[PDB]
Amino acid sequence: LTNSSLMPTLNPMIQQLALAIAASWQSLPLKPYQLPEDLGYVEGRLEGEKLVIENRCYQTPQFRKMHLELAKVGKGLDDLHCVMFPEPLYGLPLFGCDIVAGPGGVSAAIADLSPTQSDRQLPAAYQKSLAELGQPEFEQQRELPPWGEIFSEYCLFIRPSNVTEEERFVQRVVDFLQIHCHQSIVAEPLSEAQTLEHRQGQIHYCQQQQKNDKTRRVLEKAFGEAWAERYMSQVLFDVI
Ligand SMILES: C=CC1=C(C)/C(=C/c2[nH]c(/C=C3N=C(/C=C4\NC(=O)C(C)=C4C=C)C(C)=C\3CCC(=O)O)c(CCC(=O)O)c2C)NC1=O
Repeated sequence: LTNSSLMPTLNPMIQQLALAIAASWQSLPLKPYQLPEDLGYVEGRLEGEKLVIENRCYQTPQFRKMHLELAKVGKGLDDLHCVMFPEPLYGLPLFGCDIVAGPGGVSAAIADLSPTQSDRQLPAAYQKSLAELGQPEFEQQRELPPWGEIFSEYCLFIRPSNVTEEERFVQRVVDFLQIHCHQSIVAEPLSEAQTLEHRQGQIHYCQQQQKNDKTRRVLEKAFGEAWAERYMSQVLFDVI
């Protein structure tokens, strides 16, 4: 991320989370993942503010697509988006996070390891490791929208209230990533029927995430409806 144009000007929590995600991935057996049109940086404006986006995307045998996206709208909204999309053959959950900030601080911080099983449960080893982290305390919890039924019982959705909480959230993401990368070492290829189950779960996750009209509006204001639909369905939440 040394080379990032956006990083120097992003919200400090976002910066730390980008660094933590990059550090988690850094020594993995990474290969490039070409986004549509081999997208990297993109900017657009219509009648209002400009939206700037920086994309990074990789893959490994266990992760179909590892997407880290940074964005800024004019000087007023920052976003970090990340999803690690699993290879269904290994049945790992989906790591994701979305962090939205403005000049007044972080408004929204979401992170999860989301299920892909038909029973909507995380694998047993994830349940146990997550539980052992304890229930974090956060003073300003936010209720997920209906489409957020896709998220696990361990999902975080907060407005951080102070620096202590920002740090606690970052540390929880670090802990999620650590559990996830360890479980990916001990995962084995699954049966054809299980693979199919996990693929279904990932498809559903993406279809539900596409219902987030707050994200869609940011994209639309800078690029328009058609661009935004392409971006959400082909770049952010591609349905396998
Ligand atoms: C260009 C990309 C991009 C932008 C611009 C973006 C914006 C964005 N996401 C938001 C919410 C949100 N975002 C999520 C969740 C997620 N969203 C994800 O992309 C992932 C991976 C998760 C979860 C793992 C949820 C649950 C909300 C709240 C939606 C609501 O309040 O209705 C909001 C509202 C913030 C608030 O209410 O304080 C905005 C503006 N998200 C993006 O990804």
